[PDB]
Amino acid sequence: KELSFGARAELPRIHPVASKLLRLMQKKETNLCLSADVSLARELLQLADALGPSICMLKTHVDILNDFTLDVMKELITLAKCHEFLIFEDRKFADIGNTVKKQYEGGIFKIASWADLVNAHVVPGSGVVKGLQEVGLPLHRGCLLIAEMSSTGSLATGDYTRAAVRMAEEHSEFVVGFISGSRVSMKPEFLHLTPGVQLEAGGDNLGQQYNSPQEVIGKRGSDIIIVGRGIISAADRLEAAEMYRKAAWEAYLSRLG
Amino acid sequence: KELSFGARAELPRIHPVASKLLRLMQKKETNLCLSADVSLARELLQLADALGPSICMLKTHVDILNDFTLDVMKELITLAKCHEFLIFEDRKFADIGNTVKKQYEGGIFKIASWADLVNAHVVPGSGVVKGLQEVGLPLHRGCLLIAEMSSTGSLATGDYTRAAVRMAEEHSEFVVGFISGSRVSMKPEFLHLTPGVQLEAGGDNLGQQYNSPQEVIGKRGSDIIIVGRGIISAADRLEAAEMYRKAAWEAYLSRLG
Ligand SMILES: *c1cc(=O)[nH]c(=O)n1[C@@H]1O[C@H](COP(=O)(O)O)[C@@H](O)[C@H]1O
Ligand SMILES: *c1cc(=O)[nH]c(=O)n1[C@@H]1O[C@H](COP(=O)(O)O)[C@@H](O)[C@H]1O
Repeated sequence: KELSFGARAELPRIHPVASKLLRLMQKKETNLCLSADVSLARELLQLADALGPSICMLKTHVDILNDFTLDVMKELITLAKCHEFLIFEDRKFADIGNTVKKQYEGGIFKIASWADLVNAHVVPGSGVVKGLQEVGLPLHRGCLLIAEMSSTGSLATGDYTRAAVRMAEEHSEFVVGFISGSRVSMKPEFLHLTPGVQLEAGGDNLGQQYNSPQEVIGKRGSDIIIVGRGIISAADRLEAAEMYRKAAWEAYLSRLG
Repeated sequence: KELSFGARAELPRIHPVASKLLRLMQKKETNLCLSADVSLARELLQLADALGPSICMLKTHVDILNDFTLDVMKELITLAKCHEFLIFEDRKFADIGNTVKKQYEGGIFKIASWADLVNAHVVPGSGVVKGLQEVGLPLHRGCLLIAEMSSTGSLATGDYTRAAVRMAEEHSEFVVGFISGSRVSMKPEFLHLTPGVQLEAGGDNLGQQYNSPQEVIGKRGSDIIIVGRGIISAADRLEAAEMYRKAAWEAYLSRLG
């Protein structure tokens, strides 16, 4: 039956990145991942600073930052360490192994130098995980596999989802869990991170679908909610982040018994 | 009955980007897309200039360029216009509509500002295309959908592939074709581009698989071969590009009549 985050952090087969994450989740009482979908470095950093105490993780799309530099990432690393959260680059790699290795290590972004976690789609087959790990393992990084998507018409279903779970099991030295809408694996060493979350049900006008923290954490058995616009679009993002943190945490407690 | 590229360029439902490409393929007698997988701007520009005459298209991975600036891309466009090839950014978009829109238009890369073509995975559902098209249509761009992949263990098969074809047909305003290992649609308005191509049998150690141009174009019915390492790793890249051009071109002619 259901183990606490602190207990999972001590599971035998647990990745040190997952263990570090589960520990600060337990310590800070948050299972909220902020999706910091903004185009300005000054806004990203002011969000990370102010909301840092409320979150276990900050999720970035650096390819959307109009003023990206590696110095912005350095300041973000300082905030992650000071407020205690992980940095997750939402790169959604979906290319052959030979290419994703360079996209993760190199270019302008040098994602691997600053991101604790990245994610990958499984559509290319396991070579995508093998390419990323050749870079990630040396650097003690973790990866999430996209077993399910939140958007209308997603093909990440059935046999596809099963393939994701299988691939994660075969590369558990590097893969720490899933992007999914539910619990897709019974193994408690794996983390389940769920995007497509807002307090009000609904969606956007480009196929995003939203479910509540209570539905996702409490009934669907996921671990962490990933929240973008639900927080970002509020006048007071701190208040918003706290609302989401409390909903996700209490749903987690109430799942625990 | 198969139409020539020049005849296809004139089909009533042809996309202007597809038309421009078909015309120059006929005019230059090339159906080779160079995959310019290099890490330096001068290397990209050098290959583009030297091999421009031999190719219909130059496929880029900007996110692997150590010294990207929009100035490099201006220089690239100059070569494209001079030697007459299309620029294809192999970004392989794989996220929700709202995000991809920003990844296509914005950030440091401003992909839509310079890429005649991009491609997208269909796994997120059709919102991925709707988001891209919001930026792509005003800028007169085209998109390819990834219907099949060249790598081992690929999940882009069966109903996934059929979903890709369906999505393309329903967004023909913007979608001009497929990344696939074979012909996936009988509609001659759609282009088929095939990566995983080398003259000799084999693969790499991260799940890539190679098939020959005669196999891919002649027997499987694709239009364009995408070749990276088979050209880039050769001592004489000009002679290597010419060998692939002549192979793909003859295979096309044989299939024709
Ligand atoms: C990625 C995968 C997925 O299945 N669903 C997603 O929404 N995403 C990314 O998560 C963020 C959600 O933001 P919001 O809808 O809460 O604003 C977003 O960054 C998207 O790229
Ligand atoms: C993308 C999709 C796919 O199914 N197969 C692919 O190989 N790619 C991309 O195409 C290029 C292949 O290069 P090479 O193996 O000929 O060197 C590469 O850029 C890869 O990202």
